[PDB]
Amino acid sequence: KHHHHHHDEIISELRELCLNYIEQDERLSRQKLNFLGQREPRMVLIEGLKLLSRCIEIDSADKSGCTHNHDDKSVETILVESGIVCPGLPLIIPDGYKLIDNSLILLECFVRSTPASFEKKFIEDTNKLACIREDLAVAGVTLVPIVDGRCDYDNSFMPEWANFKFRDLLFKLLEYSNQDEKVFEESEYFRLCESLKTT
Amino acid sequence: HDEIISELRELCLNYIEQDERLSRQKLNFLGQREPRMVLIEGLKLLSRCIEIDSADKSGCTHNHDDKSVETILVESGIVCPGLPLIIPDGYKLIDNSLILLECFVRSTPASFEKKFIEDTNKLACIREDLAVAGVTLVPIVDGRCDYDNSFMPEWANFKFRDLLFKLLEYSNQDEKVFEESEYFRLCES
Ligand SMILES: O=C(O)/C(O)=C/C(=O)C1(Cc2ccc(Cl)cc2)CCN(Cc2ccccc2)CC1
Ligand SMILES: [Cl-]
Ligand SMILES: [Cl-]
Ligand SMILES: [Mn+2]
Ligand SMILES: [Mn+2]
Ligand code: NA
Ligand code: NA
Repeated sequence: KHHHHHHDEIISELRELCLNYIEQDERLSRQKLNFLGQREPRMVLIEGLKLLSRCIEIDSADKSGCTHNHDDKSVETILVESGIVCPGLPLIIPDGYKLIDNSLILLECFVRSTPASFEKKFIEDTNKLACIREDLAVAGVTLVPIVDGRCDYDNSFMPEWANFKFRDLLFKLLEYSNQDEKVFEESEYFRLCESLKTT
Repeated sequence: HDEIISELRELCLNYIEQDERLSRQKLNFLGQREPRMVLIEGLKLLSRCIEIDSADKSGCTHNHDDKSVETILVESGIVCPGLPLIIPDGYKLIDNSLILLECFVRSTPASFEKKFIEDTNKLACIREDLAVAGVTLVPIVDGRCDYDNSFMPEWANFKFRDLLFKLLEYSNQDEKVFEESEYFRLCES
């Protein structure tokens, strides 16, 4: 009834935003539910950040004409599920993928907030996909690699204002959580932990 | 994780002697599902074992219900207003002497000495208040260097701690992914 705007209300507002202002796309159902079920501040924070990330990844997949990698399949798994074997193959989990004929589109997306880190991340993700172009070619597959670098957190599943307010509340939860942890590290419980070093 | 919590519960149930003073904290421990809470209640359960041994060795009543000093006195008909809020690991009123006990575990000499002085000061700060009310404080500080206790076999005490430590390890390893991952950038953004 009376809003005092402390951490429990911060968590409750994040849940309202999640429920009522993030589009009801079925690919988001599992992470929304994961988020809504968290009770510990640090865990609300973490799954909240992951929910936001998932909105951006799926947004990228849709705009890039790719299938979003819902279950975090590896490239090997994606291949093996279509009857194609590539056995010497490093671990790569793409944000998106699409096998058309003999062509395998693979998508990496990211958000960076400065030009220097934008460019650095773009190079890293590009090299990441490139290093398996040859193996795929051996197995008869043409790699079509896509790196979608973004400069902000905008996405089609949340209105701009809600996206901003969701991030704003996550930041306030982070501040609370950090203070909660500092207070914990001054408690006897933390001392008893330290002592558990007996092992 | 489930296996870890499941192993911890079996130890709690089968290899901690059934002294009834431990029953409540065992039940508190057994109802925890969340890792951070399992760890805290597990450490409290080990602490209760040590405290009860200490009380039994000091001719004191273990403070099972977390009574305050103020409460302990009232129950014996003694009124002492203004007392700061202190909850002792143990107590006993004999004649006009109130034995108060503080127990602790520390695993280095440096941390041992620091805690010993802290609990000593903690009790000392109400000596005058009690004397005004006609009560002589008998303050006991009992420092332990490990979690050894009369309620558990040494092998079970070690396994219990080993499991709690693995829980703590997993949590530190998790927070090192929130540290190095895309979700970190977002949070520091
Ligand atoms: O450092 C210690 O050895 C120690 O015995 C600590 C405690 O008893 C407190 C923490 C605690 C430690 C162990 C257990 Cl089993 C339960 C609680 C903290 C001090 N107290 C804090 C407090 C003060 C006033 C009112 C309530 C709580 C009580 C709980
Ligand atoms: Cl498609
Ligand atoms: Cl804005
Ligand atoms: Mn205590
Ligand atoms: Mn104590
Ligand atoms: Na499409
Ligand atoms: Na805005």
